Amino acid sequence: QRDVNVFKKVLENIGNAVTQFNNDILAYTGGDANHLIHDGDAIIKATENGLQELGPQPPLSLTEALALVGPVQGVNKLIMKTVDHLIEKKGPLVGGGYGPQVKASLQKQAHAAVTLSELVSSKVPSPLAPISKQLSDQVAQALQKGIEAFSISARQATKVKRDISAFQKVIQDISLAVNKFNVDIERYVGGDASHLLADGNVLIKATLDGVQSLQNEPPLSSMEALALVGPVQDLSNQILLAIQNLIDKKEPLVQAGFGGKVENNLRQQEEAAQKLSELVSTKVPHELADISRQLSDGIAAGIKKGIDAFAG
Amino acid sequence: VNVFKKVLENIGNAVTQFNNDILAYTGGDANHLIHDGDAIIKATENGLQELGPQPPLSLTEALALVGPVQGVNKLIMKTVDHLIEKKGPLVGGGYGPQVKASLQKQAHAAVTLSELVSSKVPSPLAPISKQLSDQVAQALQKGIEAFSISARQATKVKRDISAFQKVIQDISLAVNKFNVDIERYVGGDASHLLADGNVLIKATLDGVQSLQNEPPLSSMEALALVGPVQDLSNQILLAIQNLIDKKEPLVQAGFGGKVENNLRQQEEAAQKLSELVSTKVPHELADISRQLSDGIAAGIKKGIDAFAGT
Ligand code: NI
Ligand code: NI
Repeated sequence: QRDVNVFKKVLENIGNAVTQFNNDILAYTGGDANHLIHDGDAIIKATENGLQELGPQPPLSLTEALALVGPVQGVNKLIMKTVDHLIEKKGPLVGGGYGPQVKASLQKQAHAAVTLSELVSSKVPSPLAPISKQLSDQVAQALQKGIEAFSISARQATKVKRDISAFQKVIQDISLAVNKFNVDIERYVGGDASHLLADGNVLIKATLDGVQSLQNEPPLSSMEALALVGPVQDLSNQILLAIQNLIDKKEPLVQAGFGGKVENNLRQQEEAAQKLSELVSTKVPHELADISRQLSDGIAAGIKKGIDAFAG
Repeated sequence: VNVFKKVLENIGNAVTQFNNDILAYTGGDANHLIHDGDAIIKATENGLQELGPQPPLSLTEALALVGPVQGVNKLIMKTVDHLIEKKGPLVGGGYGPQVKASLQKQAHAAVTLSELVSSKVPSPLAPISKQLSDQVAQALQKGIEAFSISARQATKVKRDISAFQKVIQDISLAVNKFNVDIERYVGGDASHLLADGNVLIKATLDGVQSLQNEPPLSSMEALALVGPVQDLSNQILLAIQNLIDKKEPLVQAGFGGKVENNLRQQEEAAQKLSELVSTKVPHELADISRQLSDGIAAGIKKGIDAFAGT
């Protein structure tokens, strides 16, 4: 009947929102993270809009509830996935400056979601309540796991690691192989073509070697995988994040009384950055100057804030 | 006088747009560039239609119209240069004949325009005008003949891009080293953190020192450190294209069978690799990985078809 097909609709909408959020998260390599926040807000709003429309709905039938089991489960899993994705892209957002906002958003979501769950209990019949409660728990707990991880940073240390060194090496080799003959032919006009053939063979061999190499190597995590695809960006993000972390742990380093030591170090770092960024600005092209500035400036400015925080 | 000036301005704008487009183009779909070129050509043509009926300029009028023409020409030259610089990726994509055609068309139109303009200017300023025209046309040719058939501009293999890589990697290591310790630390002695910071600073300094005497980096040369995955792909495609092009005279020399087998082997290798790669990709990147890999495999296939039994 139509009485059931409104809650269902709401659920679907929520799921869609969640999916959108997930997509956004996936997209976000770094930089401006307003969009993600906006998405989160939208999702929250959508969730809220459920409460307003589900409040006056009647008590469901025994057989009606079981049709509604699948939709909920589907939603919950999706939500969990989204949360996981968000967690995965913790660092860059943090670096950008967007950790408090995100934390807030998650909390808000939890608060809304919890409310929704509470509401839904009284609409379902009382013998399905065990399932429903469990489902709710699965959601809320999951949400918390994100929220908790984005808010205290207790055991949150991002494991420094890179067997990205060997993938990179392989890539380099491949490039060399290509450029090795990609000249040879380009040069070639006629006569014996033995050389070209040899080059091709060599390239093939190289490729084979590369394949062999990446046989036992593990998968690549998306934030970790952007190291090799997006090499400089990752570095930038990880610098920013580091800076943010440092800023965060000012209070209890001032408490331990290292503050002066810290400040000097920060200053030194800033100086180094200035030195490097100047040199860099010399080595860039027509086209890529603007972006180069954009990163460097961000870095320098990021440093500055930290310095301000920890000076004296 | 106004109308001609306006036309010139429009042309300049078009050229600028084209240049911008070229700059943007990392590779992939290159339709847009072609479209831009076409538009530019059209614009140029539209000059002829509006400048034909214009009267003969005065002695004093011509000299005001010297500085704008010059500005235009330089811009055009720059655009051409930029286009040339982004030769390889376009070629790889498959867009080399079209581009060549476009350039030729532009030259033809531009030439016509130049011819037209001679008769509107007075005859004692013709020495300058002709020179200006020549500057353009020659420049255009440099890319146009610049752009088809090959065997002259062979991008030299160059990989000082190593040192930069090393530097960046080092920096990353330094950062990720601190950014772990900091994360860990709750309080107490903070010496360690300070030490880490110092180390990082030192590393940075070293990096700076390193890239002191190293040269500039050319845009396409430079997109190898920022988009390594993509540069490799493009260079591969380009290479394949080149190979395809030089089938005729390798069939003429009669290596064709040898070539074909080699191609097949290469294809096989690609297939092998691309499968493995498909295992190591994540949530989000799979799609792109497919997109490149598929392109590569398909690219190979065409070449194979071309050179099989020939
Ligand atoms: Ni996942
Ligand atoms: Ni230039």
